[PDB]
Amino acid sequence: PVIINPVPGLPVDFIRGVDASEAPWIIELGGKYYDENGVERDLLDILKENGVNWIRLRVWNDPYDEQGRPYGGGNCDLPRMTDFAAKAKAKGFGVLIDFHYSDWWADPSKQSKPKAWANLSYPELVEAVYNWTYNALKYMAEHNALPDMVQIGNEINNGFLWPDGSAANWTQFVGLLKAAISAVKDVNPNIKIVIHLAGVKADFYINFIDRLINSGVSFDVIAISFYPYWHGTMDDFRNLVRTLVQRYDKKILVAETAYAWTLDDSDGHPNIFGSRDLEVKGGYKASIQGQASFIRDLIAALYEEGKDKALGIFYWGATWIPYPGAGWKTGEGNPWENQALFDFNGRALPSLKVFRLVYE
Ligand SMILES: [Ca+2]
Ligand SMILES: [Cl-]
Repeated sequence: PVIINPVPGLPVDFIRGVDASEAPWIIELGGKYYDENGVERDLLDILKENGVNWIRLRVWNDPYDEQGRPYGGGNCDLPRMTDFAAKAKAKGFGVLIDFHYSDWWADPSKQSKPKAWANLSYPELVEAVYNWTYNALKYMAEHNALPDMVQIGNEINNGFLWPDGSAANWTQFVGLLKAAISAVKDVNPNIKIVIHLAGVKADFYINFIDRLINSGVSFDVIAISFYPYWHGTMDDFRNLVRTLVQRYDKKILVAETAYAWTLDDSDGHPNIFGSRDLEVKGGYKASIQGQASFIRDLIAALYEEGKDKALGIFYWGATWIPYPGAGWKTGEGNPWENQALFDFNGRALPSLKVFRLVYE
């Protein structure tokens, strides 16, 4: 029962993607996904028929401890992530791989160097990011899972691989950033490079990207993490986009975004989207309709301003349904299930058709 306006002039090759990084782990535990009718189907088939054409997957180097026990949060190591990307690309999907260059979660508040990279000197570290990235993408290419797009680090606002690439050390930061890129192009120079940033502070994007472009860092896409309840209003997003299309001749992408289809909880583990508090920040209400309205408007806002540089969006945590063992951390539960595009029973929400109903 979801009402939605079409987006006039929206290209058929527009990136209407989702981040399904947690899905592979969920399926291994016995988690099941159901289509609009509520019958059990292949997840990728459910996404495709709903209009999703791209898949985004994060990759951690070694999300396990010295005892072999997994960290959690999907346990997104290269072998498990590559197997899903292979099946997705086999089903026609486009693939964006997000190398966090960390053993676990990375964002502008934490950018841990992997356990084996921790005490490598800077020169040895440059040799590490290159050789790992090269072999990483060489691994995916052979399982027929070469990603169309690569994302050098996740939300690298304050840099990555701290402290050696802590943005403060801009010179070293650029060396490591370039080193990874050199690796990607050596595997295939038609793979597109994605620089991912969080927030919609336009004046920061200017300062950061200008210094990046001037440093010789070659990339194709400027990716954005936009969570309205954190980063600002729809208008704040509009101002960022138009500022990027005028100042830069590069593509504009939303690497991460999400909203709440409900406020309830399923597994007893409190969610990030918890109270009506975040609901007044987002400007949209926490219903299945409110979720869909936000997504359609984000696609519209991006294209109406992005013009021919508008690339598309990825809905983050789309497949993160509540399931025992598939929490955000080993031993803990799910804080995101009320922001997925599936309900607690694993059934596709009627707002999943937003990636298809934006057309006409
Ligand atoms: Ca929960
Ligand atoms: Cl430096």
